[PDB]
Amino acid sequence: LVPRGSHMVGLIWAQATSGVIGRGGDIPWRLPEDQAHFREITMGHTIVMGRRTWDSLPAKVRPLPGRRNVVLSRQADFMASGAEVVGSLEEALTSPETWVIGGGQVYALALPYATRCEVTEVDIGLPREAGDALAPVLDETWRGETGEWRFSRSGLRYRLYSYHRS
Ligand SMILES: NC(=O)c1ccc[n+]([C@@H]2O[C@H](COP(=O)([O-])OP(=O)(O)OC[C@H]3O[C@@H](n4cnc5c(N)ncnc54)[C@H](OP(=O)(O)O)[C@@H]3O)[C@@H](O)[C@H]2O)c1
Ligand SMILES: CCc1nc(N)nc(N)c1OCCCOc1ccccc1CCC(=O)O
Repeated sequence: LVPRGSHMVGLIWAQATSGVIGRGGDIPWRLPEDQAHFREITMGHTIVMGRRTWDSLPAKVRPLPGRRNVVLSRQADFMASGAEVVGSLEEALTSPETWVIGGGQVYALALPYATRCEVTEVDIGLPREAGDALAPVLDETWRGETGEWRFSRSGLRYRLYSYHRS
């Protein structure tokens, strides 16, 4: 689907229905169903994340296994064992296909370059609070399909969106 001379940038995230994606250095829900989805989309690929998202990764999956982990930071001395640290968005997006995997800051920055968004919406009414990381806002140029609600094993509802643009 992607010619090898191109540079497809895609964003992938999970959000509460309020747009909250992050809080207290973590994701404020647990959803193995979403974890599986995230892996299906990103496995084998270059993935790009902000330094705080690197910090947020559970120790057991830092770096995220089976993927080329790229961490954006302005700290030259940052230690991200098993990953590479780059100081600019430009050096981060050199692969023919890249998945930007968080967090709020990096989604916001990368969106203008992006032509795919893979979104999980969790049916949880978490009000927005000072300091929360939020999902980026998609304008009218985006289009795609909204999947049906499904219950997770725990009875938490979720659904998937698959957006793209030209
Ligand atoms: N629900 C989801 O899908 C999802 C996914 C991922 C993360 N999260 C959550 O989101 C939160 C983190 O998001 P966040 O917005 O706070 O932080 P972030 O985007 O992960 O990372 C921010 C950092 O990235 C670096 N950075 C940003 N722009 C840069 C640029 N142009 N060049 C170089 N470096 C740059 C800076 O690091 P330095 O400060 O080191 O310079 C900055 O502090 C956490 O709560 C996490 O759990 C949620
Ligand atoms: C699974 C959370 C998640 N879900 C979606 N749809 N997009 C993300 N960018 C995302 O965040 C990716 C970074 C945080 O990753 C995790 C956070 C908690 C548990 C497991 C994982 C990823 C597990 C893995 O991919 O090996």
